[PDB]
Amino acid sequence: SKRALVILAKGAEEMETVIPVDVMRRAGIKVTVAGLAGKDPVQCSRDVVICPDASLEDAKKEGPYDVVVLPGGNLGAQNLSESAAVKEILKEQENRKGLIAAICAGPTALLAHEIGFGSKVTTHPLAKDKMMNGGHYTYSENRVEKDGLILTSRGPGTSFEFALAIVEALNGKEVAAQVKAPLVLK
Repeated sequence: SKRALVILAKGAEEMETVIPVDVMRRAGIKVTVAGLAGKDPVQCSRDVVICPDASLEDAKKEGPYDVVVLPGGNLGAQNLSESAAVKEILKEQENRKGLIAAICAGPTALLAHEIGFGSKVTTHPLAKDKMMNGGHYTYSENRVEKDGLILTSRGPGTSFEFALAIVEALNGKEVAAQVKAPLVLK
């Protein structure tokens, strides 16, 4: 089975966390929800409290992962951006030619850690100016943007598309179609 690391920080957007975790698990991906600050429950941007599967410290020991997923959330992405541990995980994933996926404000952590410079990326419209500071990427308005091993998306309302793009990248178009079928997507 393919494996996914979802890094969960205080202030993460809980929809952008839960939709990818759930959709990936429907696809048969083994997902580890890893708490940035350890194993304790994480208060998300609208106060939903999610209990991680493991601390990031422990989850990094059980890698590598076929995808590292970064949810958004204003404070969540800021916490991801400030973490030396996240920087190392993202640098290693980039070096082993592994997929990195980030949604909404999540891609601004790629900028903070100098990941994937020169990629075509999207973000939430409100995060565009922060992501484009320094001209280190090319911007896209697409709801999901995949440029090689850098996969980005825009908002809670693109989370299903984002998650199914991860599933397609890891498990193929047929598995993604299977998972999509009962979701009643528009």
